[PDB]
Amino acid sequence: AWKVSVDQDTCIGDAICASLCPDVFEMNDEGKAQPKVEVIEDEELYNCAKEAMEACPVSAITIEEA
Amino acid sequence: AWKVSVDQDTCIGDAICASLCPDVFEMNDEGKAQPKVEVIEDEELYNCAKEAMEACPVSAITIEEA
Ligand code: F3S
Ligand code: F3S
Ligand SMILES: [Co+3]
Ligand SMILES: [Co+3]
Ligand SMILES: [Co+3]
Ligand SMILES: [Co+3]
Repeated sequence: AWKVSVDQDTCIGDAICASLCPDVFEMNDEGKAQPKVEVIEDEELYNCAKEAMEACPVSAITIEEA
Repeated sequence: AWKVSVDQDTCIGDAICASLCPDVFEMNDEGKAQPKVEVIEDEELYNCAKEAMEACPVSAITIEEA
């Protein structure tokens, strides 16, 4: 499966990630992105998550595969 | 780009990873696997690293992308 993470230091609350993939990303109290789930198994959620990772203007998103 | 890592605690020195992807994995002095590279850009190397990750008997290998 997959695992998504957002570097809370890099993120600038652009929110383009939560826009493209609202099922995977959400805004926290610090006004930064944050993974919605701790695991992605569905191939479509993986597709928009990777779509978000590609869109983040500060490259705060990474995706791990196990 | 991709980044490979081996959990030093999980690894049991099966070495099937270095067998399949000898350009990515090597054995360290502690008898455990260790990525000999810090970044994979090439897709050929990416494939055998994903080949090894699925072959490792204790799931000590993970691949992250950015
Ligand atoms: S800046 Fe933060 S809010 Fe989303 S688009 Fe990049 S991870
Ligand atoms: S046990 Fe260690 S040596 Fe390779 S096959 Fe798994 S990472
Ligand atoms: Co909220
Ligand atoms: Co970019
Ligand atoms: Co040596
Ligand atoms: Co397995």
